[PDB]
Amino acid sequence: MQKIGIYPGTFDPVTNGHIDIIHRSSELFEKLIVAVAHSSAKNPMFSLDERLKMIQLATKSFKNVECVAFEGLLANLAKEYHCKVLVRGLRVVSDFEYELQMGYANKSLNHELETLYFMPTLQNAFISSSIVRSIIAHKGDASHLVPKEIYPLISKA
Amino acid sequence: MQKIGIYPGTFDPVTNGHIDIIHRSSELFEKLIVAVAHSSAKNPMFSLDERLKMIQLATKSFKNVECVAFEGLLANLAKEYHCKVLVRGLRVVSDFEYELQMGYANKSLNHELETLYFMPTLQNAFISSSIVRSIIAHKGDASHLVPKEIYPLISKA
Amino acid sequence: MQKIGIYPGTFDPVTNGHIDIIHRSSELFEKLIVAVAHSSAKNPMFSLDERLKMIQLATKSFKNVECVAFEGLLANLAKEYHCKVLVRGLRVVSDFEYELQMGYANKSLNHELETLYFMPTLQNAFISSSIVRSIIAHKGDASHLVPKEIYPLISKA
Amino acid sequence: MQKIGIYPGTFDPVTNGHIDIIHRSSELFEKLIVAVAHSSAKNPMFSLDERLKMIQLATKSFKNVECVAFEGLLANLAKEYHCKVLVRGLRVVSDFEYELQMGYANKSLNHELETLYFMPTLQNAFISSSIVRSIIAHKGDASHLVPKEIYPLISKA
Amino acid sequence: MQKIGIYPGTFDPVTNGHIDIIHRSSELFEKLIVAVAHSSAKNPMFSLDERLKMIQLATKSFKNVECVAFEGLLANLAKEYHCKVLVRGLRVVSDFEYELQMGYANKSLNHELETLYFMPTLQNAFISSSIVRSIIAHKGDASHLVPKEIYPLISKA
Amino acid sequence: MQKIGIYPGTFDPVTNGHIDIIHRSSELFEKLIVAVAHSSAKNPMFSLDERLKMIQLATKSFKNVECVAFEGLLANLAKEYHCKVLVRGLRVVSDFEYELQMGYANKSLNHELETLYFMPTLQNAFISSSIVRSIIAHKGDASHLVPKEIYPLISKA
Ligand SMILES: CC(C)(COP(=O)(O)O)[C@@H](O)C(=O)NCCC(=O)NCCS
Ligand SMILES: CC(C)(COP(=O)(O)O)[C@@H](O)C(=O)NCCC(=O)NCCS
Ligand SMILES: CC(C)(COP(=O)(O)O)[C@@H](O)C(=O)NCCC(=O)NCCS
Repeated sequence: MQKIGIYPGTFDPVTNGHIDIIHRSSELFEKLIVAVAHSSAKNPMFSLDERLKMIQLATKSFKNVECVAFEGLLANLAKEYHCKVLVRGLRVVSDFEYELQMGYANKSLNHELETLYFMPTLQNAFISSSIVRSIIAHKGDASHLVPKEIYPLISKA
Repeated sequence: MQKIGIYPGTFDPVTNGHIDIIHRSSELFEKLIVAVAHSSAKNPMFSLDERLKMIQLATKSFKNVECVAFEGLLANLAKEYHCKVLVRGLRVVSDFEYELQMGYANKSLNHELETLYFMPTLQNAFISSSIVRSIIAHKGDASHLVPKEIYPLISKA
Repeated sequence: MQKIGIYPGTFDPVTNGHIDIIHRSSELFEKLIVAVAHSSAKNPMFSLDERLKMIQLATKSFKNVECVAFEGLLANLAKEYHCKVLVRGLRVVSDFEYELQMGYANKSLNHELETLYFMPTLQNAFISSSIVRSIIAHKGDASHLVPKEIYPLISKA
Repeated sequence: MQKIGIYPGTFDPVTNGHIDIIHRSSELFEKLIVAVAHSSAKNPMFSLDERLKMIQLATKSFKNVECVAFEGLLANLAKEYHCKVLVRGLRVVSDFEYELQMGYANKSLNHELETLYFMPTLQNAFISSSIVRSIIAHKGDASHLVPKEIYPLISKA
Repeated sequence: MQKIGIYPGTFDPVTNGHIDIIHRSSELFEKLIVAVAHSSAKNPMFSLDERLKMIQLATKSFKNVECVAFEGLLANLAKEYHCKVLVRGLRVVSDFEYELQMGYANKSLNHELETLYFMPTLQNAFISSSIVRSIIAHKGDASHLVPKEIYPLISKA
Repeated sequence: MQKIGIYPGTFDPVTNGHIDIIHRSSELFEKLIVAVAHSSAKNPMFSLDERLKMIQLATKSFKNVECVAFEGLLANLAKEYHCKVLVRGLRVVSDFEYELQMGYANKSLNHELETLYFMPTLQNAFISSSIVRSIIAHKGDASHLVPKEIYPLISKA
């Protein structure tokens, strides 16, 4: 169970909230895979290449964290890594019942596959990607909400 | 972080939902402490001594699980165990925002103390101790909702 | 299924919201049983006998409606009436997830027993017995919130 | 009231959850109309023709259930059938207040028109069309979630 | 603080609910600016020109209310008016946590900028723009839900 | 409307969240009445006299703020002050729908009486008196959650 975890996400963009979750989850698992979704259904603000580079840059200081691009079925991705744990983040604005529904769907597709929920720190408890995209989209200062080493990337495009 | 986890609760009484959380959370920590709080102010149906003895019997098969009854603040109890991770369960009828608040209250009181959330099995996602207490008080069949090694007792007193 | 419906409740006291549900649900079943639960553990403001007598008077105009007071599990009461359908009301302040849970708890206890939900009228969508008890305890005007054929009583004791 | 009910939906696709609701509702009403919406505002995964054929196939075993295509105002559709009852389904992931708002909107447009809520069985309480579309879209196995007689249709396109 | 308030919105279209909020808020502030957003992200049913004319017509009877078109960052707009108060409306169907998140985001961008929540009247508590657009889109009667002096405009296009 | 505001509460005890609401709401009204309700039926931890004396000391710096203890219906108390605006606070764990209901209940009882909602500061958005009472009862450090001018007292009795 504790050998490997997968943290799936659009990471559009990576926020301080996401970094808290990568931090706490990487401490518990011998290896954390951060799986960067295509999300085409959602038309993301940042391209996969941008979103992979932001999260790879934001996570250089974690040695057991690997970033992969992924466009498939999470249940299948976990099986190919022999992964028994999906990492998810919970925040004030979470659709909690939707999160539970997703945990039971993923476990129906892969009977080994459990879901574990982490919280960001209190200062980040009201951060959501959607806020950050709104503040970016409206040419506001998002620099307090995202790791400083990726702000140069987001602020542009 | 992986050395010790604390699963705190009133456990009035321990249900099958609680057992799924102990099962799953115990696989992630070298040692799991099940911490049964007096919870005087609540007016628990079962004495603190009955509740400890019920969970003690229901967990006897889990070799790295230890049960303790405590009178104080949970945040101080974790500091005494050098415990950095609280374990909580998430269910359909959880008060999700109150769990978040209690997570941050526990952090503000012990700055090393994160909260992590597991889910019970889908069959048990609809169990609450509060349902279980109604059925017990109206002298109904709760056999299907609690571990059988305790039902000798709740069914009686 | 259409032979008999049971509308269970504490009815402490019966409100205009409850009357809309009895009105609408009684049109769908050949016979509707209004089942007033003791609900000891709750600490109802009105005695079980006062609550039965209030709903009895408030429903006397509905010819296929019958009121009964019961001490036991609702699921067993429905089995005694060969009743397959529980009637419940949905309001703005309903605990929607708890209603769902209680529906499935009632099913797990009596495998023939579905729960169906009606709505009160829009004017009454904002009434709860809990509001009504606050107004009564602070000796205020609840006349607008309950059927007048009971207000002789609640207003007094 | 009990003569006819209408069960409106996109049915994109029909799930085991929808079949539970058609089952329980068809038992209460002398006739159930299943009204298959265009939903163009939502760009449905399956075409009206597919969605009409799936639900007509999934409901052959109910003799008092008719399927019609419909692109209009539910309030007007109910009036043309002299229908006094809209059937809706409630699940763990429901927007409960939105469901109430829709019941009062439909009753404002047609003062005869009441809304009644059914639950699916517990095994189906976490099924939603949106889950099923996600699992389909991601080339996952949705066969446990939809009636077997329509899986051949969905799995393709 | 009490000198000026800003009431931002898409107003797609202006509802009786919005007029209640403009009414109560204009009584508290020496001046209310109603800021009509582009909302392009949302593809609004009515054009900015329509939405500015509806709200300017619906508010002629309030002498301290000004309507402006606005496409920017609310935090910056408030600073240019030296405004310390964002007016927002709360209804049964509100995403309450999202409203709180937006209040803290706007205050992070402008440390002077507080958010104040008004309620519409009870008769309007279930009105939402989204309902009104649905009833319009479905060629239903929305005349009970929007000020009569703007119905001629909406009903057309 | 701007002449007088009433901020009603149990204030058991007054917290830093409450102080932010008094601070912000007092800037908007010529005079703010902090109305401490007996709330017998609740079983407040602090006597009505202790609660008045705590808020009295915590507000002594606010020159237009006056504290009063009352036994009756709030709606009648506002009528006695010729008060048209109730002030309430909104927090992460607020029961948002119950606040709305109580707003409309207060209106139906006093037809001139609107309710307005403020937010505390982000640091205090996660405080509830209920958290504070748990910490006090388990004899823990609540110093960080209440105004220090009261902590002489709560910490003791
Ligand atoms: C008992 C519990 C873990 C909650 O458990 P429950 O939800 O099973 O009742 C919580 O109330 C607790 O920690 N109680 C011990 C005393 C304490 O620390 N209270 C302050 C909480 S911030
Ligand atoms: C009284 C009620 C119908 C709920 O009614 P209420 O919401 O009006 O209090 C429910 O508590 C009930 O069924 N009580 C009787 C005993 C019972 O069956 N309890 C177990 C519920 S699964
Ligand atoms: C005390 C309160 C303001 C709510 O405050 P709280 O949420 O801090 O307990 C409310 O219960 C109240 O107004 N109580 C006084 C009596 C009353 O008017 N009750 C009827 C409410 S419609």
